[PDB]
Amino acid sequence: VVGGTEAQRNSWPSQISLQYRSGSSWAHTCGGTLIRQNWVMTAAHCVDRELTFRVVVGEHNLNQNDGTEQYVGVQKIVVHPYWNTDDVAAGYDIALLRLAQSVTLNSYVQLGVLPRAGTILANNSPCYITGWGLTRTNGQLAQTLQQAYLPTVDYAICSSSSYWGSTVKNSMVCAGGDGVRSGCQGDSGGPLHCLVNGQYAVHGVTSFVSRLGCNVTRKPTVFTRVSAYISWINNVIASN
Ligand SMILES: [Cl-]
Repeated sequence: VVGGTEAQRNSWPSQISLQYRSGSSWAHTCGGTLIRQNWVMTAAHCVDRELTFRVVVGEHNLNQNDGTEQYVGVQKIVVHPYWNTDDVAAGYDIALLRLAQSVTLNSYVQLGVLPRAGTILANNSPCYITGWGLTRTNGQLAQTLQQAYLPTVDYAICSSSSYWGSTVKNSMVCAGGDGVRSGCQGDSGGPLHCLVNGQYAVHGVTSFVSRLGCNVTRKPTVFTRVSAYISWINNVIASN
């Protein structure tokens, strides 16, 4: 997250840190949202590669005991079938991870509430992107979970030539684009909490940013629109 601030430890309990280990050490690579005690929603491009992944719930400081963390292995990766590796423009950047065992719910580990099927917000709707991603374009991951205010930018505007053009699809949600606040590498897969009638809900799954930089004026951060995949989500969970 670029242009954000350290979030209060327990403000976003469904946020998880998706980590992989190819070598001798675990490394945070993406974000994710806990949707079931044994299911985490993330972005397909975060898990269509590496071989070993683990999710950390109740996490805050990646480099220090917050004493509330729970580590668990990912048993199965269910990437959306229409997803095309290395192709965020086409969309379908979503995947469900089945955890090795269920995490224990508490104040710091709660399920994320998803918006009802087909729900889309009015332009400039308040949202908050959260994650441990780069705090500066080409920078480094954040040690403490960050949050940045990113109002939605509706499709009519986001798909306009000066913004994202045809690159954005209606199955995606755009937020931010003021040139100061944005998601950045490492936030991918994490949630975009957007107010729906006054209460937050995980409306997006961080998917991509401009190649010219994370914070780019008129280049809002793009996320997979959760409400476009409710049935898909329910189908996966009903397929084991
Ligand atoms: Cl990324």
